[PDB]
Amino acid sequence: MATKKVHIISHSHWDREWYMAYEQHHMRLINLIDDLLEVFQTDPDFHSFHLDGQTIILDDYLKVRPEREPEIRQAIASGKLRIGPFYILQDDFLTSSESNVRNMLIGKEDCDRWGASVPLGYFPDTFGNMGQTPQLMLKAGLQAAAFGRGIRPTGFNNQVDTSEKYSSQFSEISWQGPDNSRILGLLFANWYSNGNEIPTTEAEARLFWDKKLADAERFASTKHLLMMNGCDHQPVQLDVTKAIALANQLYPDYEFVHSCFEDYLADLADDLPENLSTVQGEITSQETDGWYTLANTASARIYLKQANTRVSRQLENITEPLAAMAYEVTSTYPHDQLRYAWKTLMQNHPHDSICGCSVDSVHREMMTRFEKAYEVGHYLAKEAAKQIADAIDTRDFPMDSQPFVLFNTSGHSKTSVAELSLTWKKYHFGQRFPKEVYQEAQEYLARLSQSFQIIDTSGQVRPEAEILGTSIAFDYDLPKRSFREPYFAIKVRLRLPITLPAMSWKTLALKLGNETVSLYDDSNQCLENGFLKVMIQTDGRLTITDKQSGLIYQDLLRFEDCGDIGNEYISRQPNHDQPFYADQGTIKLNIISNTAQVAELEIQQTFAIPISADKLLQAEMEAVIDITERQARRSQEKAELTLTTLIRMEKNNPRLQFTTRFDNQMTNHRLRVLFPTHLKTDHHLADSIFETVKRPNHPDATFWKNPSNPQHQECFVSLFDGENGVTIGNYGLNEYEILPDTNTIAITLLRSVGEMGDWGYFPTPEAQCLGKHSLSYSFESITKQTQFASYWRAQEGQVPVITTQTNQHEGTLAAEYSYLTGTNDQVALTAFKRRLADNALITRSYNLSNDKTCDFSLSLPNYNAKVTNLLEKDSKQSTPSQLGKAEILTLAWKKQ
Amino acid sequence: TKKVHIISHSHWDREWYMAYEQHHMRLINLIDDLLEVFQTDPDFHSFHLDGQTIILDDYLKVRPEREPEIRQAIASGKLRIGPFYILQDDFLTSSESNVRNMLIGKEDCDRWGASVPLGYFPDTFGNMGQTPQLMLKAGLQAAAFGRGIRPTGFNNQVDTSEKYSSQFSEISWQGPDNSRILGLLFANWYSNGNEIPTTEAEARLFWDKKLADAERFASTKHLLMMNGCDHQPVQLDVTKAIALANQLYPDYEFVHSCFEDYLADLADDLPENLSTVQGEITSQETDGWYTLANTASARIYLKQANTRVSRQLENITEPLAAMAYEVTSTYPHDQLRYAWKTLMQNHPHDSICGCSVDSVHREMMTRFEKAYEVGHYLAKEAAKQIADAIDTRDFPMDSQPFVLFNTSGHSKTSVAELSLTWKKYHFGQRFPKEVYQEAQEYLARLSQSFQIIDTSGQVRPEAEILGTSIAFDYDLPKRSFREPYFAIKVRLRLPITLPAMSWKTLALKLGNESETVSLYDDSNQCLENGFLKVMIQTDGRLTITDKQSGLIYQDLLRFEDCGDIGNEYISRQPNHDQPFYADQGTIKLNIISNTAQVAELEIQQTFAIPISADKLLQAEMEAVIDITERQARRSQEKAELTLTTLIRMEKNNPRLQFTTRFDNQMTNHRLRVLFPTHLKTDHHLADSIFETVKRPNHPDATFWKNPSNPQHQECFVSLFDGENGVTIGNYGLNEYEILPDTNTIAITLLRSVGEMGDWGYFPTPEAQCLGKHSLSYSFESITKQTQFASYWRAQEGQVPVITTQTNQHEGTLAAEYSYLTGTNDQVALTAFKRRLADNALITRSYNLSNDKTCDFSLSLPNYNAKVTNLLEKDSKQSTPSQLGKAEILTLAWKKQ
Ligand SMILES: O[C@H]1[C@H]2[C@H](O)CCCN2C[C@H]1O
Ligand SMILES: O[C@H]1[C@H]2[C@H](O)CCCN2C[C@H]1O
Ligand SMILES: [Zn+2]
Ligand SMILES: [Zn+2]
Repeated sequence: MATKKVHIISHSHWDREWYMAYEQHHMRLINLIDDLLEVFQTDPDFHSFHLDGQTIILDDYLKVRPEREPEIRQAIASGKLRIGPFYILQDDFLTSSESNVRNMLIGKEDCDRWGASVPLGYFPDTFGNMGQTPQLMLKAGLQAAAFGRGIRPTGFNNQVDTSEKYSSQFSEISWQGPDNSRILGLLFANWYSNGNEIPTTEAEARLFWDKKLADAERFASTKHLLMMNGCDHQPVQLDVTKAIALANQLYPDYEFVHSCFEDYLADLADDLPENLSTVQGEITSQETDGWYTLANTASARIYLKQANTRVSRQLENITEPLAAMAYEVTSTYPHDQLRYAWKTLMQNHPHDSICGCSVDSVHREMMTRFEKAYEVGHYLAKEAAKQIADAIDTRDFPMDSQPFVLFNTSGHSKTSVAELSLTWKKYHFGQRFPKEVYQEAQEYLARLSQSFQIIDTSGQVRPEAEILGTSIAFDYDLPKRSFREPYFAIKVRLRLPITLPAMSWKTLALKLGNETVSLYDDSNQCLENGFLKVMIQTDGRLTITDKQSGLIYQDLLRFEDCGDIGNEYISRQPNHDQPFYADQGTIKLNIISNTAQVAELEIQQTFAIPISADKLLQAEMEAVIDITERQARRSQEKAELTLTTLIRMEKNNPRLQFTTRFDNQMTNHRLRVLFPTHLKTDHHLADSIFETVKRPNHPDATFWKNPSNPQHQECFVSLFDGENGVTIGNYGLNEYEILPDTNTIAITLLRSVGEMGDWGYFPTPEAQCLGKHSLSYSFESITKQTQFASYWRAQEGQVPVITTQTNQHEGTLAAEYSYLTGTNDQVALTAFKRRLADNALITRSYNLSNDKTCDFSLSLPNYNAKVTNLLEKDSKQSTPSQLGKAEILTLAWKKQ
Repeated sequence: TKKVHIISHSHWDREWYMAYEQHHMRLINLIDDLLEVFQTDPDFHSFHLDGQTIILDDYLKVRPEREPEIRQAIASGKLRIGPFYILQDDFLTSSESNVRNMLIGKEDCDRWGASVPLGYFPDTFGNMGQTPQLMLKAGLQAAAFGRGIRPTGFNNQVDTSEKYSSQFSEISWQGPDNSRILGLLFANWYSNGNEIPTTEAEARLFWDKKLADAERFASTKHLLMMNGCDHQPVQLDVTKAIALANQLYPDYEFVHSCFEDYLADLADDLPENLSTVQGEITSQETDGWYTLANTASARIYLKQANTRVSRQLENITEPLAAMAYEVTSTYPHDQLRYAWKTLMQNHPHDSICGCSVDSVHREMMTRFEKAYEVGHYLAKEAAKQIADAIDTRDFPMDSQPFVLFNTSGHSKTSVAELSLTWKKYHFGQRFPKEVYQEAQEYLARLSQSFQIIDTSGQVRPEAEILGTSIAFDYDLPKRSFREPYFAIKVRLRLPITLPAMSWKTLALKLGNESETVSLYDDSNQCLENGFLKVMIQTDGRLTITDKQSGLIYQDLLRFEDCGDIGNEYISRQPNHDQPFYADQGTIKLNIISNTAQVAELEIQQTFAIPISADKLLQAEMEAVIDITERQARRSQEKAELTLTTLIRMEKNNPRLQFTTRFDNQMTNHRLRVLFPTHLKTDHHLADSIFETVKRPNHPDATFWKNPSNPQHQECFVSLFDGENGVTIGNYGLNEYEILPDTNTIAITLLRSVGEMGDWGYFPTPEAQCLGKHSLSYSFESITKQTQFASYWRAQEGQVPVITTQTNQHEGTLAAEYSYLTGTNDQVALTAFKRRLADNALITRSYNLSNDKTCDFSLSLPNYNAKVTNLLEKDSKQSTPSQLGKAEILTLAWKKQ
């Protein structure tokens, strides 16, 4: 008799931490799971509960109630708890590429431990969805994803629009990625609360269902209607069975059933039509007014994004590759510790956490977690490096010298001027008064008449090296098999120009021995190497001439300070807000260093800016006035802000490095650095999750009302006209904007606000980011031939050369070694790790281009590869010789 | 003829000179090595795991799949665990904390299936006088410890004059209640047997000394060789070393042993000839430089935080949940265990002492916040659960009921500071601005005055309405979605006396709108109530007259700033250091409030102090110069420091409250507040662990070389001449000193230093405690008749009145109820909780006097008591009617 099937999926959308401290949310999670296990006993008809796609919920429950593991396990075995397949619900754009994979890796592992998994990608609330979601789902064994933002459902009764890229006829779509992967897209057309708090009395039930059924039927491509029975931190509906029974009694034409996503997916498999509308690539709310995309979360609490970048690089690009190589020597690899580090890092990856859009105490807690994960990574990295160095045959170095090993742990050649600190001698305390040992060390340094030099395996001096100084520093060793050993160390501080092949080490040595145009021209205020001529203008901005293309760019590196009367989600400049520019202040130049190899120049600007917003903003936040209606302005009172930017140019390096430093003592404002390119193109390229995504330089004027168009980036953003362009790299600076009049790249360096935003008034004075800041970003001028290299440089430039010391000894390893070969500028390396099951060396690479294929020729000598999925499960598929556009390739290498 | 017990161990400081995770990873290596050596060397007897069960939790957080292996190793005796959870600082943790360490430790040990029957205090900086009672009433007949007892040979005659010298390495330790335990002194430190050699020449050199070192103090033929040290790796070849020792010494029987076997052998052979040590062991008979007592003022913010969480759990969360159980039949055991483990992760000595590096203490702050929020959530729940079940129908429907709780063990008299929600204007589906405008209109229209009423509808005239406002707030219902609203808030102060562990229900209502002499006289500059006349001098110091005894104290409340060129363990005032005094600067008075019930007055002093230490300090720290040799001095450059002290006097309160506020921007200094008493007495009384310990006002002139004598306190310190005295209360201000020439009580408010100290140079810039501070402390003038009341006042004053609102409803509970009776001034209440096994209500009380017995009449209506030990296990013993001197009594109450 019934022609519709109404699926009721009981769920709770459980943001780990948000408007309250984690523990406040945590204790309410205990109540939820408690109510669930109790209801599973009292009401046998209660079908299942969907645990928000995140396995961390189970961990968080057991941390309080570990003795309830068997009851949890049984509930999962019978299907009453529906778990996974992710560990946390991330922000896509603000976590690293690898982090998006490791969320699935760890989630799957947790699911395997429990014995079940929901086969649905879960992005119910994500502030924009990465373009690579289809490939990431498929290659993690998932055929569908559910999401809530950025697609406007148009009626079935209205004719479709082909001009509108981000509209869909039905609540079900076909999502295609840049690599041509396709998945089922499941859109919460009526939000994930459409079936929240179903009534149990007739009159209320009728009013509820008359609306809800019509709202669902309007968008559904099939007879299966999706009713989501929950909301944010919603307690479980304990009388849902009775509510379903009433619904069935009132609407004989509708089959109301307590359901789960797996069953809903299976019913859609039978009845889904062939005319589903297609969505292409990233979904970032392009076709909206642009005021509620929440993209400004990218610049909320930038210090968080910086910490996240620090730890992500540490785990992905230092610790894992080092431990991956050390395995060849130790036959062991720290899986448990790495899992502990990744879990700790990813507790910062739920969207309200990483987005910086929670309360003050939440973000203070994240900082602790960042520190904890980093320390673990850092311990493991130092261990791996010593293990490798200890196995190197270092006997080409005379007894008078102190060997040390440098590592490039990135996937392309690394050319830099390495900044090093080496221990030359150790003066052990033993049983003596430390002051007397200190005096010995001082006396040694005073007797010293020789100069330090660096030598290679063939006894040749590296004349390019520069010794900066010697000093005495307390230090200590912590042996594996005995007590701590304190000592005063003679330390030699030096810089070393070096080019290290991809995934390589080279051993050199420090010794005593006997013992070119500077990059900066002092009379001309000019930095110049083989690639660039950088003139420092009297106002402090830069005129950069590319010495190979010939193109001149004036007025680069402009600092802009604007009011911000918004919140942690959304930036708003006040009415008739005029920018303050640092170049209009007082400018001082300072040479930090200047040689033929490296020059470091400081540009200091002092300019007065408003100290805060005026007294009106406080009244406007307290009353929860929408940010678009606010009449508050910047205060009339001003204070001097001093910006120092250190410019590092290196001799053989096309990438120009900047570090901008200041003490922020001002509230409700935003600081950006600007690079006007004036390049002739209507699009730009941005570093996204496993892709260089093409975006228009103008937002869509049909829909867009926000004067601003902030966008997300990982390591770089770029403009290219077909022959020439500019790549701006960053480190934890995830918000950029393109200013279309001039094609200016604007990088957000600081955003200070005083409140969370969203549903209420939640004061967050710490969101003002008072205190010292230091932001790193770079400029590179590009041609067709260097475009891709500029991309990997911005990526791998985030990772320092690693250094470790060891003595003269026999070893099984060569002094100079490349772990891999066959690198392509167009192929990025993001993972170099080992697999838990059998210790296979897992690599992951992706095509830096969305347009065209390239040759793939990655090779690890002594190893054979086979293709795996993102979760490191072998597939039958054979190793490709080429990457498809936007292909992500994961490989397991086994020692031959 | 001699038996040498080799106990392998590692002294594992959870976090110290490195970040926790750095130590954590090395712990994984320790346990890995142990499990491995259990498999490869069958002769390896056991390993003593530093007396702390947290080690096992920490290991399993990284390697959870190794739980079976751990359990097997524990079952066979190869791992010796517990009996504590952590190794605390005795003095710097709460009284209850010292019990809970054993409670949780026991629970952990019971779960694992074995326990070492030895209290473990290997490195504690001072041992609490109540150690024997605490050990016996926890099922322990012995404690091991390392500090504060000087062993004199059996060759030298035993000196009766020296309280803290022992003839042997074994003592009888006698508590203030006459409890005796076996004291096991590490006479040669817990490293005496570290790194035993495996070669003949080294072994003989080693054992000739070590055996003679032990034989010199051993009362029996049993020699204690502790095979380990701080963070010592396990000695993998110890079996070999023990076999070599046996081949070399036919006269000696070297065995790989454990503490249990060692104690069992001791019980046989111990002579009745052992020295007795009485009370606390704090290194009273040393030079006084290496007591490490100044750990009490290292990073005072930590101690404040610890106090906040300690009061939250002990005196708010548990007392409310214990009562709420009557209604819900449930009590949050798991949540509380989680709260306590989190809190106690901050209780290892190097943690709470603030003698670690900066990152360790940043992590502690997160842990404090986490523990606090769990407790705070549970308290608000319990209060709500109770209030929701009170019969509140006696109040009119146009009124707003609220319940006030006193959760302390005595009568609480204060002026409660309250903020009540009068009306809720819910957001519903409207724009917040419209709803806000409604709330503003209500207040604009409002013509009546707010009043407080009791059950009989009678107005409380002493209540003062301070003001009304609009504030965003929200409710989080148990069974539905969040509910935002704008609340009309009434801010008011309410004088009230609540009996011990009781509640009272009042109500807020509107109604129609004397004869009051204000507490402060603006002409006299005088604060005056029934108890004290407080004259503020022109220099800002205080002249307080006790209106009862007639005694006058001049020049009270002096602020003294001194140099500190020491470290986190030890304070050192530079050579010829001349203190700067706030009264010698610029003084300002500001009235904050002044009524018949309450007066709040602010004394502001602005004075110039040195901004730092001179440049020589840096050199001295770097070279690791001992603090007693440092020639560093305060800098010549000074800055202005502004202290604001808020004095609060209440009409019926004899205790005068102070809150000193300032922004610390100067380094290497100490700030104290002094109370000169000039009382004729040679001893003082300090709040210690379950005791009011008697201490001399003078350090021991025979031994003491340190110009200072800093001591530890919990909630108060007091001077009494036999008829009159002074009690100074504090909140997290755990360091005090008595200045003997004037009998001045000095409370340390700030101690700022730049390094950790101990075995090397570890810079700790955050130990300078830069930023905003707020320190709370109290003054009471006492007589014989009010002495003990001042102690529980200072204890219970740390705990606020709890407030919770509820609507008009029927209910099982009375509107006004006392949960206990039979309170006595001499009897403190420290625990009011429930017991896991059967939800029996657990009370703990102690005698506030070490001298005299007192009547004990504690009674819980509807309940019957039986005596338990500290760990809540029933004994056959019957409920005493008197408390013995310094007795701690734990009771379990069941409903009748
Ligand atoms: O994550 C929370 C919130 C985001 O912070 C902003 C948009 C709405 N979301 C609902 C909550 O789950
Ligand atoms: O706790 C460490 C340290 C203390 O912090 C101070 C002196 C004794 N040391 C032993 C170590 O374990
Ligand atoms: Zn969310
Ligand atoms: Zn220690």
